Amino acid sequence: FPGIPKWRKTHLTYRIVNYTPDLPKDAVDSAVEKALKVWEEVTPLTFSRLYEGEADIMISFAVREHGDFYPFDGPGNVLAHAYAPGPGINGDAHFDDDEQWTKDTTGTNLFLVAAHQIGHSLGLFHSANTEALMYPLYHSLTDLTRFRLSQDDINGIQSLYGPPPDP
Amino acid sequence: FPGIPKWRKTHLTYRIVNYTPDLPKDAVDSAVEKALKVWEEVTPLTFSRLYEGEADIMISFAVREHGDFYPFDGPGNVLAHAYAPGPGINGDAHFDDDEQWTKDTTGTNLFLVAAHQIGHSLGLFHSANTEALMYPLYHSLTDLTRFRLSQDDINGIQSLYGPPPDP
Ligand SMILES: COC(=O)[C@@H](NC(=O)CNC(=O)[C@H](CS)NCc1ccc(-c2ccccc2)cc1)C(C)C
Ligand SMILES: COC(=O)[C@@H](NC(=O)CNC(=O)[C@H](CS)NCc1ccc(-c2ccccc2)cc1)C(C)C
Ligand SMILES: [Ca+2]
Ligand SMILES: [Ca+2]
Ligand SMILES: [Ca+2]
Ligand SMILES: [Ca+2]
Ligand SMILES: [Ca+2]
Ligand SMILES: [Ca+2]
Ligand SMILES: [Zn+2]
Ligand SMILES: [Zn+2]
Ligand SMILES: [Zn+2]
Ligand SMILES: [Zn+2]
Repeated sequence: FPGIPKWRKTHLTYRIVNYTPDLPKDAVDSAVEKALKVWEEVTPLTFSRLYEGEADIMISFAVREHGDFYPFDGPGNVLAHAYAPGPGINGDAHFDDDEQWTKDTTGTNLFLVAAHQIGHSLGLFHSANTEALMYPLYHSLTDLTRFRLSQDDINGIQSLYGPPPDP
Repeated sequence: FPGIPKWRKTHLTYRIVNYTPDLPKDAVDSAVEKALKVWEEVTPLTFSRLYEGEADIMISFAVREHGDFYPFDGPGNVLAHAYAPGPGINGDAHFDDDEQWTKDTTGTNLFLVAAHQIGHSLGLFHSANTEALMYPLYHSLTDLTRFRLSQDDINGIQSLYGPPPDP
C-alpha cells in the first residue's frame, strides 16, 4: 500500500481508556509501560500518557462487538488486534476481555500481547520467524525475564524509525 | 492486521464525489462502472451508485494533502491508493489529479487504475506475480474493452468472496 504506515512524529501519546477485571490496575499500567519501552529501547520514539482526550494510541479492553469492523470472538482465536499509524482509530490497540490477562504465564500474559500490539501500533506487520515478537501466533515464556526483541523485531522496527540516537 | 478483511455484505454501494478536469465526466463514470464490473464478473458482489450520503466506496479525485494519512505526491510516483473494507475511510478510493487520466493509453487510463483500486477496496493486496491487475507497477494496455483478470487476481478475489453464484 502506498506508503509504510509510520508516525511522521517521534513523540507519541497513549490513553488507557479502561481496565480489565483480570488484573489490578497497577498490573495493567506496568504491562502497558514495559510494552511501550521495548520499542523505546530500540528506536527514538518517545511516549507520553494522557488521562483524557484522544491520544495516538488509545489502549482499551473489549468483548464481542465494540465499535470497529472487527468484533472479538470470545475465548480463543483472537487475543487482541491493533491498528497501524494514522488518525482516529489507527494506532489503537484493543484487548479481548474474554481472554484471561495475567502478569505471569497462567495463560495469556498482558505484557507479551501488548508488546506485539504496539509493534502494529507503530507499523509492524507479522514476521514469519518462529522466534520473533511480531510472529502471528502467541507463545508463552516460562520465564518472563528471558524475553528479548528477536533481532527480527529489532531491524523491522528500526527499518521504520532507526536506532536509538533520537531522530 | 489479524481478521479476514472483506465486506460482510455482498451489496456494496459507492459514490463519485467529484471529477477530474482531464476527461469528460461520462468518461470517468464509465471507467468506474467497468472497474466495478471487472469484479462483478468474477464474484457474487453487486454495486449500486449513490448521489448523496456516505457510501462504502467513496470515489474522488485529489492532489497533495487531501484528508488522510497519505497526501499525494505530484505528477508520477504514486497514482492512487485505496483502503480495505470497513467503516469511514475504509473502502474509499482516491485519485491523484496530478496524473493525466485518459480513456486510451496516452497517459494513465482511469479504468485500469480504477480496476486495481476497487480490488483494494474489496480486500485484495498487491502482487508479486507480474502479469496481474494487482502487481504494484502500472502499465498501459490497449484493446481495453477486452480486458481480463489474471488467475492470480482471480484466485486473490475468490479466496475472499468465492465464485459468482452463477452456474
Ligand atoms: C491463546 O492463543 C490463541 O488461542 C490463539 N491466537 C493467537 O495467538 C492469535 N494472534 C493474535 O491474536 C494477534 C494478532 S495481532 N497476535 C497476538 C500475539 C501476542 C503475543 C505474541 C507473542 C509472540 C512471541 C512471543 C510472545 C508472544 C504473538 C501474538 C492461537 C495462537 C491458537
Ligand atoms: C514505477 O511505476 C510506475 O511507473 C507507475 N507508478 C506505479 O505504478 C505506482 N503505483 C500506484 O500508485 C498504485 C499502488 S496502489 N498502483 C496502481 C496500479 C493500477 C493498475 C495496475 C495495473 C496492473 C496490471 C495491468 C494494468 C494495470 C497496476 C498498479 C506510474 C508512476 C507510471
Ligand atoms: Ca488513534
Ligand atoms: Ca478471542
Ligand atoms: Ca478477561
Ligand atoms: Ca502522484
Ligand atoms: Ca468508506
Ligand atoms: Ca489531472
Ligand atoms: Zn477492536
Ligand atoms: Zn498481530
Ligand atoms: Zn487519499
Ligand atoms: Zn495497489
